[PDB]
Parts: sequence; structure tokens; C-alpha cells
Amino acid sequence: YDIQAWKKQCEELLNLIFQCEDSEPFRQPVDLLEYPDYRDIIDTPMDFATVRETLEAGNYESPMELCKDVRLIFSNSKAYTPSKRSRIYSMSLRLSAFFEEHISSVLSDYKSALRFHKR
Ligand SMILES: CCOC(=O)N1CCOCC1
Repeated sequence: YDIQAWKKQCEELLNLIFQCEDSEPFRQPVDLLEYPDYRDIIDTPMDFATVRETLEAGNYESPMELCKDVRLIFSNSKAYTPSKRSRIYSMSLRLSAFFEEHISSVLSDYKSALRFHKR
């Protein structure tokens, strides 16, 4: 029932994601010199360094907000991919599966702690 525990749990999950080779295309903002039309397709860029910095700045109130930004990294990859078989998009799918598998208990524990707090 610790309402604050999600933050360190998210820091540790971000550390695992940064060690994962599949996260390399998503660690920093997409380079517009490499992908000149990126902002014509993607309205809201997102990357894991921005998520980590937002968390460390104390600018997430809950793990649901962090989860919405991580999911935006994956939906941006899906929206920008020219093919469902592209290398970078395939890396995003594996990374998304790993993220979803690990964030599920973080979200459940937070929501349970908050319900206990408001009982
Ligand atoms: C295949 C889809 O492409 C992406 O997801 N990108 C990762 C971020 O930088 C641009 C390329």
C-alpha cells in the first residue's frame, strides 16, 4: 500500500530498458536530419530519455502518466513505419511486450495503494 513505490519501480524498469539492445532507436529523440519528414507524420515525439528526465524531475504524478508516454514511443514507431516488417518497428514490438509485462504489477500496486488510501 505504498503510494510512492511506483517511482523507484519505474526507474529500475527504465534502467532495464536502456540495457536492452531493442531500445537503441528509442533512447533519444528521433533525428530530423536522418528522418526529414518525421514531424509531418508524428505530432508528439517521445523517447526514453525524455521519459526518464520527466520522472527524475518529479513531473509524473502517477505511473499511468509514465505508461501513456512510453506507449506513445511505440505508437509513434507504428505510425512512422513504412512496413510492419521494418527493423525498427520490429524492435518496438519486442520492447513493448517487455515493457507491458513489467509495468502491469507497477500499475496494479499503485492503484491498489491509492484505493487503500481512499478507503
Ligand atoms: C520503423 C519505425 O521507425 C521508428 O520507429 N523510428 C524510431 C525513431 O526514429 C525514427 C525511426
